[PDB]
Order: sequence, then C-alpha cells, then structure tokens
Amino acid sequence: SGFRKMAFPSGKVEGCMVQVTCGTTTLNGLWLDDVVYCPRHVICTSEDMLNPNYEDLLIRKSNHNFLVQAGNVQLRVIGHSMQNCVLKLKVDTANPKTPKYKFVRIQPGQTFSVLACYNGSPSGVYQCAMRPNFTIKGSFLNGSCGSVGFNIDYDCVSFCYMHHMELPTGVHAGTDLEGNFYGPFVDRQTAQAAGTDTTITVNVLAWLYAAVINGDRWFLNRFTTTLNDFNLVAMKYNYEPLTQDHVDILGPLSAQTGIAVLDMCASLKELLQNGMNGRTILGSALLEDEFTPFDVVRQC
Amino acid sequence: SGFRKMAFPSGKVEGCMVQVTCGTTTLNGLWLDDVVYCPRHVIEDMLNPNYEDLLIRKSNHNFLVQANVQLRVIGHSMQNCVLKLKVDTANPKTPKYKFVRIQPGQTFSVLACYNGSPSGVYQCAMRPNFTIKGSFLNGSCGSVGFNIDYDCVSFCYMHHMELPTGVHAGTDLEGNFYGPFVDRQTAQAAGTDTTITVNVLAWLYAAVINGDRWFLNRFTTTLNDFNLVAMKYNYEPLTQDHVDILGPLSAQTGIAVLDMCASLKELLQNGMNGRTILGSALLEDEFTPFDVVRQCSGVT
Ligand SMILES: O=C1CN(Cc2ccc(F)cc2)C(=O)N1c1cncc2ccccc12
Repeated sequence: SGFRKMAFPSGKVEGCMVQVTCGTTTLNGLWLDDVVYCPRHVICTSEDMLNPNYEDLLIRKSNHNFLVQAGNVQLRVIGHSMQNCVLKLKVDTANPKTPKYKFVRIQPGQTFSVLACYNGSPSGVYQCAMRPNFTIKGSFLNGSCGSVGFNIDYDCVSFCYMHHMELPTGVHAGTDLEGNFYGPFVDRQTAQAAGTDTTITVNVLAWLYAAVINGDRWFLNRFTTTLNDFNLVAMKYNYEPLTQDHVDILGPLSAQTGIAVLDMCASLKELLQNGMNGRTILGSALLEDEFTPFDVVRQC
Repeated sequence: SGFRKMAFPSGKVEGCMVQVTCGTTTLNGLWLDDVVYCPRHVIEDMLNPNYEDLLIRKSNHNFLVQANVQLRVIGHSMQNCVLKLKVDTANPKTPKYKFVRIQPGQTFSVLACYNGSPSGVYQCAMRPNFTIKGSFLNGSCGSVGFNIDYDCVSFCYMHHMELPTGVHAGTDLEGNFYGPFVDRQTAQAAGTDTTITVNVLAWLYAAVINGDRWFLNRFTTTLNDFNLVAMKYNYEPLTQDHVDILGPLSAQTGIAVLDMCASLKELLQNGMNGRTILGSALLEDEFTPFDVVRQCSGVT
C-alpha cells in the first residue's frame, strides 16, 4: 500500500545528458546515436533575446562554434541543423549508452518524469504533469534549459519534453523533441502569459479510485450524477470538463472497485462542496490532480 | 523557481538490482562487488522462524539469482537481518558507495523494484517512529533507499515488510532494523508518529524563498515557549542544534529562527486560515534543511 508521486528510473536518461556551449551560453543537451538535441536559443546573445532571427544566427555559425562536452569527452560537431525550436548537432560518435527510444508529443494531463540537469549534470528527478494550460509546475533554476521529460515502457524511453524557459508566474514552458512548443509560447524574451490553469478532472477521479483501492471510502456518498450535471458543477471550481473518453478510460478502475464512474463523480462534487473537514486523502489535504489512470493502475 | 519532492538520479543504483529466488519466494537483491544483498526472510516458516537453522538447510543452488544472466551462487551468509549471497562474478556496474544509517528526520530516495526490475523512484523521510510511508506492493522486498553526495551512493535502507497500517519497515544495509520491529509474522504496530519540526521550519524558509510570505509575523518567541506548544501538537522538540542548522536559511532570508517558530506556533493554533504554502495545505516535514538548500541552488 501507500501512494507516492513516483518517477521513472532516470538511468537510461542520465546516460544521454551532455553539455552544449555556444559563446558565453551553456545549457544541457540530449545525446542519442550521433545527434545531440538541445534548445536553439543557445546560439543567442543577451541583445538577441527580444527578437532573435534564428535562421540568420545559425547561418553565421560553423560546426566548431559548438562546444559539446559529454562528461569528460569533447564531442566533435560535424554538422548542425535546426528543427523548429531544437538545434540538432551531428557528431562523429554515436552514443553507446543510447537506449531504445521514441519521440512522443503528449496531451495535457499526461504525466512524465523530469531529469533536472545543470551543466550536463543530473541534479534530481521528479514527476509532474502537463497542466491544461500547457505549462508545467517544475523545479528549475537558471541553467536547467535542455533538461528533458520522459516515460519508460518496457526498457523503451518515450521522450516527450525539453525545457526552454521560465515564465513570470514562476512556471515553465518547453517543447516536444521535434522542437514544437506545448502551448502558445515562443523562444523569445518578450512578455508571455500562462493561460488560466485548471484542475485535471479525470486525474482527480483516478486519485480518488486509488484512495479507495488503498482502503479509504469516507468521501463516498449514496448519490450519482449525469455527466453533464457533474461538469456544470466542476467548472465552477475551475475543473477541466470530463468527456466520454475520460469515462471510458476510467472503466478499468471502476470495474476493479465496483464504483461507477458517475458515482465517483458524485463523491467529487461533494468533496468540492464540503472541503475535507480536517481529514486527508492519501496524505493530501488538497485534491490531487497529477496522477493519470495509467499511473494509478501501475502503482496499485 | 518551483519546489518539488525531488529524488536523486537513480542510474548508479539501477545497475545493482537483481532477482533472487529461494524455493517459492521471489524478491529483489542489491548486487555490489561479488555479493548479492537481500532480506533474510527469502528463506509456515514466517510464523516462528529460527533463521540460523532455516539457512543451514539451504544450499547455494537453492538461490536462483538472475541479473538475462543467471549468477552462480558460490556462498551464502547472513548479517543481522540481511542475507549476503556470494556470486562468482563481480558486478562491473558497481558504483562508489557506502552503507550508512540515518536518523529519523533525515530523507533519502527509494528505488522500488519487482522481480529485479527497477520500477520507480521516490523521495521520502524516515519518520520519528522509524517507519516509512512508502509505496510498495507484493514483491517489493529488497528495494533499497539511498542518498548521493559528490559521486558516492550512500545506501541507507532495505525494504522487508508492510505494517498493518500501510506504512513500511526495513533495515539499514547491515541488517539492523529501523524502529522496534522484527522480520516475522506477528502483530506489529508503529508508535505514535510525530512531525519533524526542523523540516517544517526549513520548508517554511523554502516558501519565503519562493515568494510565500503571508505566514510571517513581527513577533518573536522563546525556544521554551515554542517547545511547550510543540508538545501539545505532537511536534518534535526543537533543539538548539536544530536552530544552528537553520542558520544558512536564516541568513539567506533574513528571518530569525525564533521568529519563524512564532510564525509556525501561530500556524499550529490558528491553522492556515484557508491558505496554502508551496502548493500544499499541510505543513510538510519531508524536506530537510540541506534538502532545501540543495534544491534552491542546483547541486548536481
Ligand atoms: O536558463 C534560463 C534562460 N532563460 C532565459 C530565456 C530562455 C529561453 C528563451 F526562449 C527566452 C529567455 C530562462 O528563463 N531560464 C530558466 C529556465 N528555467 C528556470 C529558470 C529559473 C530562473 C531563471 C531562469 C530560468
């Protein structure tokens, strides 16, 4: 029993973290086979950041302007190209530590692990979700750009996030591994606004099912609800709408616990109305939205 | 910015996990140099076991140790509550490591495993009652807890059982239990837990670092007056040592520790008056002072 915000083992990713220096800028890169991936704003100066033109800064770069250091080794760059907001550095060594991997673009509410690195050096791993506003609530100091986020599935790594910047509100924005941002952000130091964040409803339901699986039922009630009546209440608490897809996705947890999805939805409406009255659910005094149905099944 | 429950990267430790099977039971082991460490209860028996005589009756080839490869067991001995299985080949992925024993209130990372395959990593504290609120299921026995410091893995915990309240019990890597527990099927309960006061005060400091400031107050208290409120709320007494340890964060933020106790003494009586701190509605006690520093400064 017990329930933790549990990350994936970071070792397959630890072996791909390199350092990439351009001019006076240093960030982290991701070494797979003979391609090093990193965010393109490593080619930027302090005057650039308001309105850089990256095609024009890259054309001015030769292979040997890119200091790539894999731990002790200095990798020789034999080629550079750009794909959206990620720079791809070709090098003369395939990375022997290269795992089985895929690049995947996730949908908001998906969870993944983050390997925070500074100077190509892993500092720590943690779990988080893509917020519905395509932001992530991370732990990121200056210099963490290039840290990646991932899932592992039977020794195959699914890379899904590269870290590019911190927003004024304190949260973080980034891109998939084909360099396309999540959300409406750009790699530019101009005014940029995180959208209105909202609770991931289908995740909170999953977390409540986990709490039942672990043996607490104190929050259940004798009521049910319609999908539409539930959503009309949830939205007044800034919760994400629940769709039929979500309900289908929860089917396995409902079958395991014998609580209908729409009955679990009724519990949530009452939780939102009453609060928790001095109690806790799986050690949280707030309702927890960073666990997906897959997560709950994996851990339980 | 941000603040998360952050685990050490787990790559050095992943390479040390193997599968160990004696008869019907399978659990995990830790492979270091030419020895495989795993709990001694891998050998009706759990009711009233005499472990010296149960091990007498076993022979090297009773222990099927899978790393794809089967390791040949060439010897078996026991140290306190851990079985040491000698193998023919030394683990070439053996990190630099120590075995250490931590005190309650100290934190560490757990790398949970099943049939020798690493499944997840999370961060957690050793409770004042010497238990761990972890996330383990059937087959997780043998999972290890560690810290890392400047390239050296410090192993501190190995998992044996789950107690009937859902919390977990285990030993240091020399087989000495944490807390007043035994590896045997009887009724065993944990004691009245308390809250790690200094880890709450460190986490309040981390809140001030990240902008949260509403809980401070102009006033001041005495360690005497504070510890009189602490006992009332099942908080650990705050020592003179504890205050010094908070020195660095009382410097960095310019809030004296006895002031912060006033802020916390008020949080204990009046509650948080419908607010949160660092995204939690609970006072968090699983971040040590050094944990706070190490995260808000980016050591790698
Ligand atoms: O390292 C960097 C560099 N930078 C500037 C920038 C990067 C990309 C752009 F497209 C535009 C601007 C930035 O915001 N970070 C950070 C990334 N994450 C967390 C941080 C916390 C504190 C300070 C910086 C943080």
